[PDB]
Amino acid sequence: KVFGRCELAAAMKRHGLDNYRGYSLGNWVCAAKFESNFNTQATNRNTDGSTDYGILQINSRWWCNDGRTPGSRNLCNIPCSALLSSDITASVNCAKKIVSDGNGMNAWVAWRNRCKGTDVQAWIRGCRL
Ligand SMILES: CC(=O)N[C@@H]1[C@@H](O)[C@H](O[C@@H]2O[C@H](CO)[C@@H](O[C@@H]3O[C@H](CO)[C@@H](O)[C@H](O)[C@H]3NC(C)=O)[C@H](O)[C@H]2NC(C)=O)[C@@H](CO)O[C@H]1O
Ligand code: NA
Repeated sequence: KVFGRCELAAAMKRHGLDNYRGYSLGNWVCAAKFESNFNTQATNRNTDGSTDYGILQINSRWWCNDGRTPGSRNLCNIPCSALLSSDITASVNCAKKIVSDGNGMNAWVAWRNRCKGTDVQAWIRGCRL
């Protein structure tokens, strides 16, 4: 499913991402926009052999199990396919775990390079939130 900007903003807020670990909702919408283009089915292979899954491109080296990343952890205890559902619940629970692991949202390269320090509030503009 390709979310609309405000549809994803409302889903993320309902799942408690608004202000989680101090990151305002616009940060999460911006991160998803540039990580997956709001596409829950986005998958992207890394050169180290891990894969990024879902709307927030969660990596299989550390967070989910996809069975093809030798030496990988599954700290969110979840199949990576569960991060692709039209329901973003699982991706959000795992992102909460990720952002609390030590480097915050710098875990998302697109967030660090494209969202960090910018006017992320623009991303929730117009949403009936
Ligand atoms: C959204 C996503 O999946 N992003 C991936 C990143 O999570 C990943 O970065 C590496 O993540 C692990 C887990 O967060 C980092 O480990 C932690 O390191 C810090 C110190 O920097 C320490 O506090 C923690 O103890 C330690 N946790 C564990 C469980 O060991 C690791 O350092 C991150 N690497 C870098 C370069 O920042 C990267 C790389 O796999 O991929 C993203 O896609
Ligand atoms: Na794994």
